[PDB]
Amino acid sequence: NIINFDTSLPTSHTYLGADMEEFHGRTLHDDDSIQVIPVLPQVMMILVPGQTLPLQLFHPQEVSMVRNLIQNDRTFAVLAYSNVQEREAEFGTTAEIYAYREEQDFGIEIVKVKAIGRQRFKVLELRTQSDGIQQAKVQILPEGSGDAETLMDRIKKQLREWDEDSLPSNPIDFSYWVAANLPIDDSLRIQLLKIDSAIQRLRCELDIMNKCTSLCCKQCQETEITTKNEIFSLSREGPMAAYVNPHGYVHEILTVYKACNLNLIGRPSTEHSWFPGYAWTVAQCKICASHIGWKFTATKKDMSPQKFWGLTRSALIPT
Ligand SMILES: O=C1C[C@]2(CCN(S(=O)(=O)NC3CCN(CCNC(=O)c4cccc(-c5cn6cc(C(=O)NC7CCC7)ccc6n5)c4)CC3)C2)C(=O)N1
Ligand SMILES: [Zn+2]
Repeated sequence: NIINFDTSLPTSHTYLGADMEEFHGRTLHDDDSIQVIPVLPQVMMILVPGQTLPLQLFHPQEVSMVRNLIQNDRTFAVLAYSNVQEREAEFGTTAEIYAYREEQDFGIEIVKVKAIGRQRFKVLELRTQSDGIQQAKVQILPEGSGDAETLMDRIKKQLREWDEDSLPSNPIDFSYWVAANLPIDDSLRIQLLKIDSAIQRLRCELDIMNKCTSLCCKQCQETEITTKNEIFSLSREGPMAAYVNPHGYVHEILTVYKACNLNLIGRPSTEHSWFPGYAWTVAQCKICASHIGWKFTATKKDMSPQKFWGLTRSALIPT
């Protein structure tokens, strides 16, 4: 309930690298325009405009694609797969690289990037080259706003009950902040993205956060892991942010203060820690033993909070 922590520290993704080449030029595709944007193969998430996405690529094809993209408009396509295994996606969001680093070592050539969601699109064609790089023929969607600040002042009211402003004031920007930080599942995330007007998004987004109770283990159905009132915001991105592990896997985690039915595996560690100053420990379900997230404990008595949890969306479902 008290915070001694640079909340703007997790957004920097210091674990990735000390200093990376920043990029300031901004590409924004005109409304209803048809573009050919390449797709990163391993990324399997629902990206929201403004959501930051970190990446660590080791395959020579991914390195060759992003090395090429850096010299151009630095924009790749993140599809919102309707079925993950079937590669079936009809919508998606563009991602613009704003940070980049070329590290060798480990015998391989690596590229670490930090992208951010820009604009949604409707997929027209999804064609794969002979090498393997997937290219997407997409149609940029238009961004409608509207006059309904009462809806924003109602979202902000229930948001502050679960955690104690500094939120976006733009009705459009705030509509996507809510879409990226609410503990909703993928199917609901797509419904928010398919919505065109911010008024519909904000009016809809009000409808779910009243029907959202608690989060339970996916493999277990009825194992209450945390409630909608334990949400803690330790980052400027909010209570929901994406972080990449040493292997390159992106985890969309949620920061909560109290969690139940969780077993910690081993002793705390500070290696590659996503929250500088804290140590991590693998948290597992008590019954089914499926990985739920990580327990973060402070390494100093001067900082606060002393403990919190970061659980991934892929292991939890609302109930
Ligand atoms: O603050 C933060 C938070 C964290 C801290 C670190 N994480 S974590 O995501 O890395 N680890 C978590 C914990 C492990 N997983 C749950 C349990 N295991 C499983 O279910 C499971 C099932 C089947 C296969 C495997 C598996 C593990 N293997 C490791 C290697 C490898 O090369 N090992 C060497 C290099 C290190 C020695 C190779 C093959 C491989 N197969 C595992 C979930 C991921 C995030 C961070 O990075 N920063
Ligand atoms: Zn379980």
